[PDB]
Amino acid sequence: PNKRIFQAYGNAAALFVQMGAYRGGPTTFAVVGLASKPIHVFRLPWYKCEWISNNGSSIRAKAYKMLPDWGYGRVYTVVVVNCTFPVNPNQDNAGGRLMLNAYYDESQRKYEKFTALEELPGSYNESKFRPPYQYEYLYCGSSLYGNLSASRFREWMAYHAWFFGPSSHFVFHDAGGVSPEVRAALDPWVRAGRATVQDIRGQAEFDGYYYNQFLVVNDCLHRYRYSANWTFYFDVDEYIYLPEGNTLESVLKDFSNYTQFTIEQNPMSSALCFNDSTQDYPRQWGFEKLLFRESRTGIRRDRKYAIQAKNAYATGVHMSENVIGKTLHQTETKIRYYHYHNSIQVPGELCREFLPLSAKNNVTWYNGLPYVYDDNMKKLASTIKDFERNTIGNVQAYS
Amino acid sequence: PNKRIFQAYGNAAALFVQMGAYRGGPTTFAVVGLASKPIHVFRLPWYKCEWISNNGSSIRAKAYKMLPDWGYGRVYTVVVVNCTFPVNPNQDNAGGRLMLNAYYDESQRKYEKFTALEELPGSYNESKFRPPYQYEYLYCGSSLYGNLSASRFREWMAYHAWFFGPSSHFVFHDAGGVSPEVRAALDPWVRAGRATVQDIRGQAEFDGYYYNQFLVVNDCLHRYRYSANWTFYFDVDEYIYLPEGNTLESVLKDFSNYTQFTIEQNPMSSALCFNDSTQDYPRQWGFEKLLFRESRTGIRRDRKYAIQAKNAYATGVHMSENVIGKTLHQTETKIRYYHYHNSIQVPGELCREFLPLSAKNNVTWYNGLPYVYDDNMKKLASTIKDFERNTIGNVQAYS
Ligand SMILES: *[C@@H]1O[C@H](CO)[C@@H](O[C@@H]2O[C@H](CO)[C@@H](O[C@@H]3O[C@H](CO[C@H]4O[C@H](CO)[C@@H](O)[C@H](O)[C@@H]4O)[C@@H](O)[C@H](O[C@H]4O[C@H](CO)[C@@H](O)[C@H](O)[C@@H]4O[C@H]4O[C@H](CO)[C@@H](O)[C@H](O)[C@@H]4O[C@H]4O[C@H](CO)[C@@H](O)[C@H](O)[C@@H]4O)[C@@H]3O)[C@H](O)[C@H]2NC(C)=O)[C@H](O)[C@H]1NC(C)=O
Ligand SMILES: *[C@@H]1O[C@H](CO)[C@@H](O[C@@H]2O[C@H](CO)[C@@H](O[C@@H]3O[C@H](CO[C@H]4O[C@H](CO)[C@@H](O)[C@H](O)[C@@H]4O)[C@@H](O)[C@H](O[C@H]4O[C@H](CO)[C@@H](O)[C@H](O)[C@@H]4O[C@H]4O[C@H](CO)[C@@H](O)[C@H](O)[C@@H]4O[C@H]4O[C@H](CO)[C@@H](O)[C@H](O)[C@@H]4O)[C@@H]3O)[C@H](O)[C@H]2NC(C)=O)[C@H](O)[C@H]1NC(C)=O
Ligand SMILES: *[C@@H]1O[C@H](CO)[C@@H](O[C@@H]2O[C@H](CO)[C@@H](O)[C@H](O)[C@H]2NC(C)=O)[C@H](O)[C@H]1NC(C)=O
Ligand SMILES: *[C@@H]1O[C@H](CO)[C@@H](O)[C@H](O)[C@H]1NC(C)=O
Ligand SMILES: *[C@@H]1O[C@H](CO)[C@@H](O)[C@H](O)[C@H]1NC(C)=O
Ligand SMILES: *[C@@H]1O[C@H](CO)[C@@H](O)[C@H](O)[C@H]1NC(C)=O
Ligand SMILES: *[C@@H]1O[C@H](CO)[C@@H](O)[C@H](O)[C@H]1NC(C)=O
Ligand SMILES: *[C@@H]1O[C@H](CO)[C@@H](O)[C@H](O)[C@H]1NC(C)=O
Ligand SMILES: *[C@@H]1O[C@H](CO)[C@@H](O)[C@H](O)[C@H]1NC(C)=O
Ligand SMILES: [Mn+2]
Ligand SMILES: [Mn+2]
Repeated sequence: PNKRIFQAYGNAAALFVQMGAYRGGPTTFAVVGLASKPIHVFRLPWYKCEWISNNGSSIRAKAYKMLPDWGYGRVYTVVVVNCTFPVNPNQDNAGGRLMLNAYYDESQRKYEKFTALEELPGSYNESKFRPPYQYEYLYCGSSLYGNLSASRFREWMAYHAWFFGPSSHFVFHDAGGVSPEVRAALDPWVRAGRATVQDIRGQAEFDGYYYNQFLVVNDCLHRYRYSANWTFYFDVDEYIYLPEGNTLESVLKDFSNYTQFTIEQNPMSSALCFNDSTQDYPRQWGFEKLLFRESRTGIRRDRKYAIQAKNAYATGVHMSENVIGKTLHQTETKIRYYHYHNSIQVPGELCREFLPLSAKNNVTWYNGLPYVYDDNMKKLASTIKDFERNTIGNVQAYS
Repeated sequence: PNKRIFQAYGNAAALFVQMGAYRGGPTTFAVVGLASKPIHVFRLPWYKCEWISNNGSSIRAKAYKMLPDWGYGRVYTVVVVNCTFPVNPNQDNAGGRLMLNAYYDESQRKYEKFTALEELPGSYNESKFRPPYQYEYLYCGSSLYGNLSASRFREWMAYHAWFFGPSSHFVFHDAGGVSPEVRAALDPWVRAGRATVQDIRGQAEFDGYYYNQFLVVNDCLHRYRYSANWTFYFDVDEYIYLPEGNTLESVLKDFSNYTQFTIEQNPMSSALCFNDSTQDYPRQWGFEKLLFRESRTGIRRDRKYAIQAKNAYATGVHMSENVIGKTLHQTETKIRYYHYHNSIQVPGELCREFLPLSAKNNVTWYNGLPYVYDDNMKKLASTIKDFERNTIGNVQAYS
């Protein structure tokens, strides 16, 4: 009769979207994902962790979350959910399953209870929670999307496989940017077991509902938490450099006590080149031809960083506020990165202007900004192209 | 394998929660309900409307929403969706249904389509949108919650059936506040066809997630759009008064060219009576005993209002911001309402602090505020108590 029903439709925001769950220790696990944040009502607790072994019983875990993203301006906010136990709930190894009880608020009493990961009988090995690990170094790619130049990927990979050396791996996160031509440029390296391309294209369901680059670096953290002593975070338009008088290990022992440290930026124009009738720029590598560096006395610029994934719990895109140990922001003239800005989505020849010969010595001004000469990367170009041969061969060898 | 699964559970916000849907004219409809307000994402449209005729032919309307509440500070926001067609979509009276689409954002990828109302064959009556209407006056009560005094419903109901005359109807909204004691006080007026009690007790599922009173007033505005010439919004601790020399018709004809007019408040103390042994307080009505109006001047206080719902599109709790035609605020000279504030929950006797007869003529102080003797309402007590007896019989005594 006058009985007013209320009819709810749709799911404007789910409570928790689980992308990955990873064991991050004998006692502590991880669930990286997305959280809708509440409005005007609590959420104590946000989550709860269990472990249901095949023995039937169950133990409770201490559950605390972090918001290593902004935390406003998106429907969801990236959440890292920490489940630490007093005892390893499965070195019994009779099987087990990680639960997660996710609560809307403190007043209503229905919830969501699901499985985050499962461990089958006889699938555990502590020996890889301790040295040795797979690699010394592991590169964490961004969420790849857009129209991306395969030539940059070939050049970036050849360079950084040489930089990080033989015991390094590169992880990439295809969210649509890994075109067939990009693939063909990763193809040599994944054949060699040096690169991994995860398909995160199912992400299109939440595109715009959370911070895409935060979620990727939180998962790459725990999916490969013990895979390498160091885990680097930067983009394929960034190239790690070292002013001369530095080995990668000679800069690593000096930083051996710091679990995370920043890298300062060499912002390079992606258009400035030299006017030269004899330089055949269409067959020069990107960093070999863009020789002009935004060279300004101390203006705060973007960072990247590395981190001992063993000793962290969440991170951001420029550094971590979720670690144990101290950070080293003082790594300026000791390790750098070259950042060719807006070069990867550029279709065609990067050399889109031509400076006079004089620019090599004098400070030239472009787009209201000044630039200088910097052939530090140019100098390394023939070492790389030669290392490319001895590692994967020609790229007219795919490989 | 490394193909990642974005797996989502729970629902922390429906995209739309329908409370009601009504025809507001030969060509126009309104859906009243709750909406989940977006974040960062473009949402345009929020909605669109179609009419699907019984024989399969469709016709979409132009749809626009209105947000009568504040539009921030809650998981949900009150929304009135207006659908207007280029023709009566059920002209031939063959029947059909009003369909509504709710969008999550602009990618317009996923969407929610659902039936808002249905009109059975032959059911469309064009004379219900032409005078005469069912009542002259219609009252829209607020959302009733808490422990309410049945004795006040008796008194308020008696007064206002008298005040509005026979050609008026009263709509109450039961959100848990209508107790069995309150039901019996309303019962003779329900049996007399003068009062309706709607059961809105479902809104407690979403309680704390939107603005409760903003939902009731819009729904009542549209469910009764053409039931009456004037719709009055006020609470049952509030009594419309004509500073006399003014019949209600005479007042309303002076305002007939205005789509809505507001009404200023006489604040009355709910804890304050004569110290008098000749008076028999437990058997006198509230407005008969509480004779002291707060007398501070130039104090802006909440207002109430009346409205010609036929010329209004959405409303609020103190007036509408969505009408055609003008609005009148200088009504102090001929219509007011007495507000017995914090009088409706009070269990037991309202007379709780007593004053000498020197308060009839001086200015009384209590709790920092001043008060003056006002007997306009008490003068009408014996007239109401009669009127009650003549209209609903011998209600029994003692409040
Ligand atoms: C969820 O949250 C919980 C809690 O919030 C997380 O659990 C915590 O995780 C922490 C990091 O994983 C962990 O802290 C580490 O514990 C290690 C093991 O501890 C055992 O040994 C130490 C003695 O070393 C005992 O005191 C302890 O009781 C245990 O028996 C430690 O080894 C770690 O110490 C190192 O890091 C700290 C912090 O920077 C340094 O101050 C310290 O000096 C150690 O530094 C060495 O290692 C770092 C890099 O790891 C180097 O930078 C440094 O130069 C040192 O390197 C030398 O030493 C190593 C040997 O470690 C040697 O091999 C190398 O060659 C060098 O010579 C660290 O303290 C918490 O205990 C743990 N708490 C709980 C309750 O679980 C959980 O992880 C979260 N989950 C997720 C998924 O994130
Ligand atoms: C969804 O939204 C849409 C819009 O976004 C809503 O649609 C709009 O709804 C409006 C409200 O009804 C409507 O406006 C009214 O239209 C009435 C019908 O107009 C038709 O006849 C006239 C001929 O004069 C044509 O010009 C017109 O185009 C149509 O053919 C009008 O009659 C209404 O006018 C009255 O109100 C306005 C505004 O106050 C006055 O300016 C005007 O003078 C009229 O005033 C008389 O009536 C009011 C009370 O209604 C009195 O206050 C006033 O004193 C006058 O009273 C004398 O006259 C009346 C006869 O009208 C008589 O009974 C009385 O005794 C007095 O002698 C008004 O303008 C929009 O046209 C309409 N637009 C569209 C595009 O749809 C829709 O409702 C929404 N739906 C929902 C569900 O919310
Ligand atoms: C609502 O107001 C309308 C408009 O004034 C009333 O209808 C008018 O009534 C008078 C007197 O009975 C007639 O002379 C007019 O011709 C009517 N107008 C129209 C357009 O028909 C109506 O009486 C009021 N509604 C109710 C229920 O009383
Ligand atoms: C890539 O190019 C296509 C067509 O040229 C365009 O539609 C698309 O928006 C581009 N993507 C980006 C990220 O610019
Ligand atoms: C570059 O040099 C060529 C010939 O050497 C000349 O025609 C041209 O004007 C110079 N400048 C630019 C911007 O091409
Ligand atoms: C190494 O780091 C620890 C913090 O984990 C700090 O207490 C200690 O002083 C550091 N040692 C040196 C030599 O900097
Ligand atoms: C009604 O009374 C009960 C106890 O008598 C109390 O718990 C509740 O809060 C009261 N309601 C209101 C609205 O105060
Ligand atoms: C009211 O009057 C009575 C007797 O007239 C007196 O005893 C009492 O103190 C007065 N005040 C109150 C609050 O009852
Ligand atoms: C009546 O209302 C209309 C607005 O709808 C206004 O234009 C007109 O001036 C008003 N008439 C009087 C006499 O106030
Ligand atoms: Mn960049
Ligand atoms: Mn009140």
